[PDB]
Amino acid sequence: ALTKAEIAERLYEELGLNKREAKELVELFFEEIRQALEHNEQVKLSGFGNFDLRDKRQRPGRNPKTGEEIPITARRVVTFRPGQKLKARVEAYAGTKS
DNA sequence: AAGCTTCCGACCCTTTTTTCGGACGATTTAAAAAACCCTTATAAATCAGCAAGTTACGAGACCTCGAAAAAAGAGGGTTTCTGGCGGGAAAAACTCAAAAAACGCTTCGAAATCAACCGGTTATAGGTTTTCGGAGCTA
Repeated sequence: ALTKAEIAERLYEELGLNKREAKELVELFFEEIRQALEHNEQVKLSGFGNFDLRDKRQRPGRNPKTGEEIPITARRVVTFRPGQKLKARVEAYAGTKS
């Protein structure tokens, strides 16, 4: 996978900023994004998809391997909407399903 | 013959060196004064241990003044440590702008989903061991 260690490496390589502080830079950006959504502060991005929080309603659930049914409680969960610029970048590649 | 300049003699005054005289000290010599010796039988001192009464010399204490040593106070200076202010460069906010990029309209039909539980994936927090950089060092 792509890893924030690999971001720290890329940031050293391409910008030249030392990896020690680069790792803290990425992890702080990755922490403040969490702080925003944790506060229910919708995070809104352009040139990139963005971060919404959806209040899901009561839904039927199951044990898929037994067929037992369990209710799914209403909940607020984060939902990220890819943008058309990102979709256009991602639409086609390689030759196998993902 | 006259004027200028330079020696020379006469003198005036004070300081520096030498000589002489006088005074004082020290030593020597002589003269004067105090003292020593020789005659004494009789009177007074010698002394033995201890008691009873007294004190001349020593010790303790304090004062007094003066001086000496130490401590403090003063002044001269140099070295350095810090603070304030001023100046140039970089950063980042501030101002100005375009071009994307998102959002909405607006989706009926296609995913997304959660739930519990198994096995499996793997990013990486954390720790462990080690090159690179710099310490300067030395002429």
